[PDB]
Parts: sequence; C-alpha cells; structure tokens
Amino acid sequence: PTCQLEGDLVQSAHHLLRDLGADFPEHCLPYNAQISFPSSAFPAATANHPQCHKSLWVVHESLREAGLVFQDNDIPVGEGGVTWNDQKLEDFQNLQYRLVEEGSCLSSVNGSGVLSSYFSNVTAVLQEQDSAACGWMALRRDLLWVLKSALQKHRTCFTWR
Ligand SMILES: *[C@@H]1O[C@H](CO)[C@@H](O)[C@H](O)[C@H]1NC(C)=O
Repeated sequence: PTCQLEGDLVQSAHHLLRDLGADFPEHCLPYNAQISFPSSAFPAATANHPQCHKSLWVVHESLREAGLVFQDNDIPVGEGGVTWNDQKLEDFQNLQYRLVEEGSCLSSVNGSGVLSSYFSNVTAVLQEQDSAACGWMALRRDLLWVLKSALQKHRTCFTWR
C-alpha cells in the first residue's frame, strides 16, 4: 500500500457532499456551541514545511470518524429530518470508504484527542431525536469545510491524476 490520499477522490467527495444537500440552516445555529470543528487541527504550512502528514491526518481521521457516525446513526428524513439526495450520499460514502482504506497508515499514529472530542459532541447531538437533524447538518457543514480547506490550502499533499 502506497498510503496516499488521491486528490481526485477528495475533490469528488467534496462535490458529492456539496451537491447532496443545502446550506446550513439558521435554526441550527445554537448547535455550534456543541459542534465546532477545531480548525486549528490543520497545520500552518510554511516554506519547506508543508506539514502534509498532519494535513492528511485531519482529512483521513475526519472521514474515518464520519464513517463510524454514518454506520452507527440513522438519518431522519421526515419533517424534523434532513432532505439529502440519498443516491449521492451513497456515492459519497463509497468514495469516503476508498479514501479511509487507502490512507490507513495515517490512522496508525494516535493523534490528539481534538478530533475525537468533536465527534463525541456530534454523536451526542445525533442521538437525541429533537436535535438529530441539526447535528447531521452541522457535521456535513464541517466535513465540507475540511475537504474544501484541505484542497485549498494543502493541495500538494494529495496525489493527482
Ligand atoms: C462539546 O460541547 C460542549 C458544550 O455542550 C462544549 O463546551 C465543548 O467545547 C465541546 N467540545 C468541543 C471539542 O468542541
């Protein structure tokens, strides 16, 4: 295994996740107290220090932990649920799985608890029926940002073509 995250998969995962839903709704704003992605998890790249290992770790670990969230929690669909494109969701999850498997070496090093703490807060919101839809929408918002930011600020860390 060459342990690399393929940029084309990351870009396509971002596009599918973008296209399957809508903007984060105003009524979900209070959940930002609980679901606040630690943007400081990404390193500040400098000349000769792209910090690709840490940047790829943030992407891989966020996708791995989100995979567990999808496995362990039902998405509500009715009123009080989310209105997502289920076919594009399945396609996103297939790309997510490919990225998590190919980057397994990035999870072989224990990281700071900063990401696990974020996902523990997401889980708590998802596992109460009255807050679940907002939790799903906040998670999607943050995963979109993780993928967008990695491509915008850490493009060189992915393998292309
Ligand atoms: C989790 O939510 C609590 C509030 O319920 C907040 O104080 C804490 O900072 C959150 N954890 C993270 C990692 O953001």
